Amino acid sequence: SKFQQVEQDVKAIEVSLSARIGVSVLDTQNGEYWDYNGNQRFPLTSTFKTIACAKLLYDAEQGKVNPNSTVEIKKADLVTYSPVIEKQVGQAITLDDACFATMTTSDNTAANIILSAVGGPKGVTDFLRQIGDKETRLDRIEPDLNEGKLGDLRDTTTPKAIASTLNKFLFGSALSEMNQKKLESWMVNNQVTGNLLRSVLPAGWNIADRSGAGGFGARSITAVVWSEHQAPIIVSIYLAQTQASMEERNDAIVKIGHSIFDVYTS
Amino acid sequence: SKFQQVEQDVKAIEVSLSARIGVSVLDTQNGEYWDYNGNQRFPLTSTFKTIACAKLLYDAEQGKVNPNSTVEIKKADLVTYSPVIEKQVGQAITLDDACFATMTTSDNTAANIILSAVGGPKGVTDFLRQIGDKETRLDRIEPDLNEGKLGDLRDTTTPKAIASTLNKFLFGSALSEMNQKKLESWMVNNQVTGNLLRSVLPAGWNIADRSGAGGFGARSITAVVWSEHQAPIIVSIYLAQTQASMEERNDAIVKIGHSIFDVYTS
Repeated sequence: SKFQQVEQDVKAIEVSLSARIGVSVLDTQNGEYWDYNGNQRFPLTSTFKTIACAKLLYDAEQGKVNPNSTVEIKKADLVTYSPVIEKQVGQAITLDDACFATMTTSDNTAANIILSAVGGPKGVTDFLRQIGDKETRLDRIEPDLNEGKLGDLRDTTTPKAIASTLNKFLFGSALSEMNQKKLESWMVNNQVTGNLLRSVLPAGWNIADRSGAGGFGARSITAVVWSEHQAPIIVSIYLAQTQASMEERNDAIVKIGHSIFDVYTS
Repeated sequence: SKFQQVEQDVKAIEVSLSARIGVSVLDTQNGEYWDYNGNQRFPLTSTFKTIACAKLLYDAEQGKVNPNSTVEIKKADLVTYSPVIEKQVGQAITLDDACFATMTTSDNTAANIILSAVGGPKGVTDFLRQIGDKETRLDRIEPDLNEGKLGDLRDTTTPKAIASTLNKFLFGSALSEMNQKKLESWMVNNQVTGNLLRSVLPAGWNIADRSGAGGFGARSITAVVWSEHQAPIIVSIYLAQTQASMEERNDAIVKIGHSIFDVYTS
């Protein structure tokens, strides 16, 4: 009812882009929550990277791996779109650095590194199960995980499932406060999402975010927004199976974000 | 020779993406300059926005229009991807604000506003002619200027021509120092290009940039980079007529940028 307008904006976009669109919104202050197609499956694309760097930090707390330990970059390890790591062939990087890279620029080689240090796609999925995400699953590394094929279960989440997961990572007790704060910073210091929700963020609000794009037009973001008076709100927006232009898909996300934000500013 | 490697990276990309790629690089300290297909035509897409906000500032210096004067946003004026302006239907905006918006987020409605206050696509083209750009031309407003059709002359530049234009705007005398500094800031405070040259910028270097995407896979950036020891270098990269994914096109730009940057750091 509160989110009626959001719903109409979503329905319009779903028509104009001939797409599948999924949205979920969690208000942490009270326990209000809203979804459109919140149970449908969409490809994670790069929205997954949050989960693997939350694993790294968790697994470090348990003493199973050192984030100041360095991996060595070989030319043949490189995949499409690795700005940070392609500058460093024949140098070593701290996993800590590699998470900074993949969370802030979405460097894909850096993501593959992080994945190898936390038990692969199966490690990430097991982890999700242990915090009580029952839907989200990683199955492949970069770049094939972006394939985004219809009816393919691999590398998918639901808007609601990942919104809950992100809720628990940042505000639940799975992680130490310091490590929650680190993960927050990675997401707050994201450099590659100014064209999405940040571009419609109310003045003075904060935002921690992670976005995704891939195949058959998949486009998504998962974000936390908060402010002096507004307790954390978790937003999860996934598009898929569209031929819209990236620009059209980005436009869809900032319209939906603005409606969502409007709910909480009037 | 110095740029041999850059050239090989460009040739590779041109093959892998089955694309037309154009590059131009101006070193302002000495007068060195380099291009690949630097005379070929490519669509401006959003790389044009710089020219129209340089017009606004120039035309203000001449007393022909006030940048603290406000236009009124009507719902029916809105075009695809206008984050700032869609937040403000039934409010007024200073042209100054509208340039900030279109230069920092690439809001398209804001660009159309700026265009209407500087004599339209014909005003922009006349202006380019008067600073001695003979190739660059704007012919349409948003969004049709992004059409990027083969052999279409409208809304095109050459890598070299726009690189020279940007050179003159920032470092020539067409504009007052204060207004050069304003235009610099608009470009320095660009929020929507972290995934391009910024993601491979050498530590401590500065960057002022404006990027573009549109039709039949057009992708471009025009940027100035400088530092304590490195005098301004102007970079102009244009891709066109490709079916590559946005991610592939972004990857192409950061590879080429890194080669270019490498020239000047070893």
